[PDB]
Amino acid sequence: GHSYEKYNNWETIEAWTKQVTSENPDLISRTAIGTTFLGNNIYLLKVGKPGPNKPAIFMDCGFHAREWISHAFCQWFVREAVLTYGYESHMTEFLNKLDFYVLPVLNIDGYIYTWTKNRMWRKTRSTNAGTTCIGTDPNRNFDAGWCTTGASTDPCDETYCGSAAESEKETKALADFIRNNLSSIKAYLTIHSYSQMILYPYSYDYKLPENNAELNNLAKAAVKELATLYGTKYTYGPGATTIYPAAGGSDDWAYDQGIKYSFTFELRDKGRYGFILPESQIQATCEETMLAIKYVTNYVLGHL
Ligand SMILES: Nc1ncc(C[C@H](C[SeH])C(=O)O)cc1Cl
Ligand SMILES: C[As](C)(=O)[O-]
Ligand SMILES: [Zn+2]
Ligand SMILES: [Zn+2]
Ligand SMILES: [Zn+2]
Ligand SMILES: [Zn+2]
Ligand SMILES: [Zn+2]
Ligand SMILES: [Zn+2]
Repeated sequence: GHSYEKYNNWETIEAWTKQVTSENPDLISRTAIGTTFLGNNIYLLKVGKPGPNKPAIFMDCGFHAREWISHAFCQWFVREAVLTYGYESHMTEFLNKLDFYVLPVLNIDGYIYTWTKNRMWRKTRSTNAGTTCIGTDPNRNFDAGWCTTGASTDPCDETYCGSAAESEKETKALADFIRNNLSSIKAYLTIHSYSQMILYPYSYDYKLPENNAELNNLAKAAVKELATLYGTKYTYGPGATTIYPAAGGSDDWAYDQGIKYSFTFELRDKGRYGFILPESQIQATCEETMLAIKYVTNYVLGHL
């Protein structure tokens, strides 16, 4: 049984991607952008009413297997789109004028593993030459100062950068999709947990994006909007100085392709539950996070 207020296993999420598409054909289509190491289809939902030459926002969840609130959020975003389209002026305007690509779970193999074997798994489940240690950090696997800081060369480490940038099937598939849709994708949003932050480039070096001032102000206003609901306190800024320097992240990579609005969201909490955020917090976390995402979306829409 699928529920938006619980964590759902991969079989349930996959079935939900079919059913939500099936039930909302005027707003949702579903493709597979490739397959995982283990051969699972990486589903992608395109959310929006058809129209000509529509710009797009790309959002993924579930890079990191254990960050279950991420996967729940992408699902929540789709829930909102389908529930409030027609009733709420903003979301209606967004879906009429933009398309949202929502990739509910990037690292499916890892996610399955968190359900069957090890709740605290992070990485992919691919093999590494010369060791039995499994997996690559997908957010250290992009071609963005690849493997240079805040990433490990050791395949047994949690931030393992992999054998080469885009060595993972999942990261290759994501990058290929973005590269193939670059002239329409105006913003890239990647959802993680935890520590309550809105981060923007760069993380791979202590350097700042050309539109730093604009990103800073947007991130600040998004954090302010998020707090209006439950008072939840986020920090924000360039990744390297706001969370830690880390190379090979998808947001930095996306920004270096020319996607000017590129953010990583690190959802609740600040460590009390960490990755094991209880189900009772799914609704409040997603709701407040909707406010930030809708704020960013509205900004993007108003500054094309
Ligand atoms: N470019 C980036 N932008 C954000 C992050 C933070 C996440 C939080 Se889980 C991570 O460590 O991958 C990491 C990188 Cl490498
Ligand atoms: C606090 As963390 C390991 O999710 O960046
Ligand atoms: Zn209004
Ligand atoms: Zn993460
Ligand atoms: Zn995190
Ligand atoms: Zn970054
Ligand atoms: Zn709501
Ligand atoms: Zn303005």
